[PDB]
Amino acid sequence: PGPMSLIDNTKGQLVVNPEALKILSAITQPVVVVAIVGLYRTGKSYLMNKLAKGIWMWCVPHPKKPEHTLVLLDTEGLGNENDSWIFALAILLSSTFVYNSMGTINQQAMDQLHYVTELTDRIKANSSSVDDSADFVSFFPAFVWTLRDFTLELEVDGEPITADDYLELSLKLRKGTDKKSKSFNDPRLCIRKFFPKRKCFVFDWPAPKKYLAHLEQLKEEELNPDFIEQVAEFCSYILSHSNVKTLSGGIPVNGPRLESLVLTYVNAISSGDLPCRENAVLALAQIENSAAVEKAIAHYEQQMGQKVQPTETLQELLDLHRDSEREAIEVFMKNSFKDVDQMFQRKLGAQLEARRDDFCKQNSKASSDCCMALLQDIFGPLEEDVKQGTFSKPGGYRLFTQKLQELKNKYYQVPRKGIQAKEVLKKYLESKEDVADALLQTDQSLSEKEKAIEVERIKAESAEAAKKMLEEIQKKNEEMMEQKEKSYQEHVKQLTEKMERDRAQLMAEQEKTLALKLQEQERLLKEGFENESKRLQKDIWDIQMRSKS
Repeated sequence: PGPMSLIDNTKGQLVVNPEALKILSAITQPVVVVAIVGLYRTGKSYLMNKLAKGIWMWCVPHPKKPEHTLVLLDTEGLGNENDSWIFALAILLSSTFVYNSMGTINQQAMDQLHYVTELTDRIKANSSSVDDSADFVSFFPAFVWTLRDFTLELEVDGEPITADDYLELSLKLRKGTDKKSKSFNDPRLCIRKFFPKRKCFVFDWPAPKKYLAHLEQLKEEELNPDFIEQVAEFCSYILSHSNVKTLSGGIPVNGPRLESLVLTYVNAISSGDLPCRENAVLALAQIENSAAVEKAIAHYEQQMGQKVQPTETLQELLDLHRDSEREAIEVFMKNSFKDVDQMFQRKLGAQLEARRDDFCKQNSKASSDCCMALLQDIFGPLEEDVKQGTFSKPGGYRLFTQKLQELKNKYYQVPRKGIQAKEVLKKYLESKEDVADALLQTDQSLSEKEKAIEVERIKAESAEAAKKMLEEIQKKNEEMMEQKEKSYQEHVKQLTEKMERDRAQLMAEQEKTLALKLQEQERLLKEGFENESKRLQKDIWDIQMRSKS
């Protein structure tokens, strides 16, 4: 598709364009977000086309880094309190921030750039020891100042200078402590302290040989050869050095993830709140973590259905549950981040405990159902024999118990009985104990003492059965407790591993950040301004404090 409005400034309120969000939601690739920012009618659209009243979006396949999408943003109609919001949104959403102005870097150019001086009052890096602005360089985009129709000659004291050199010179501070001297220094300190990279490109008068409404319409033949190269150098750098939009933790931003950031930041502005990186990163965590749970559950559900069949042992079932639980946790860890208070991991753990209960309950009824069919199948012939006096006769109780033992062995010898085999058989026999007693008492071949002895043997036999039944109940409780212990252990094992990997990534980011902080500290001191240099040394120290906690 082509360019379209992403955020519109209608009726003094910043509103998102649902169709633009629709396009982002379909960009599965990581996005390099380059924002061209500047006042109205400064040639911004020309740089947009060469690289390919709100903020407009042009998503295009990245020309030079394959399998990446280039999201070009353009602040339209700057120059209206949302003008500053638009500037701030371009900062938060971009990985490279190209500020575009006409002419040179002078008092007027720095006044037009007053938005950079307001970021401390319009952007929050965190939701809280450390100064908030000290975190901007950890996630701000690369800064590029494009100067159009540049009129100065790049030369100091006879020797040539570069566009980058002109920027460094233009960013040097002037001594004093009065209102003017600070107002002169404030924009330059913001540029030097907020952005991890700074670059500058100048552009001469294009000398357009045809009169057209859009510079894009001119052929290379119809343009100043110098200007052409200054555009080529600019495009080459932006397309080659612009980094993939990333969130703290090395999380590459793509369409849907960028979409979430737009929604969060814009709804914060409309709700009277300040856009906040942390709130936006967590908001995205809520969505992806919620999906991580569902993805882990899905994995678990298919791991079980593939490997579960009435199990011979309860341990067999519990071990398979813990195996699928282990792999399910791996999915959640690999697809989750910023799980505050372990809420989603806990949500997952509870859902997995419940499925264990379900499998155990279904394992029991399945065993019960199966074994109950074997009772009527096997002890059907016996119940019928008794109803018609097959064993109601002298010596009949002896024949009865012997055939009952035969059929009990048949019940034992059937394979694939669940864990309820002994329970269902005991309950059945103990319900048929008055039938056996009748055959005992009516057998005229036994003395009253033998009948009394046989009763006590059956009583003792039932007492032993009740004992072994209790011994099995408790053995299962131990297997249940062990499973509960090991499942909890695996949660701890994988979460600590993730936290170790995440903490390492975070310190690497802090190492890079502080290196840049220190460089601006050395430079600031070498040109005077001991106070400014000290302010960074504290900022560095607070960051070092922050990390040891």
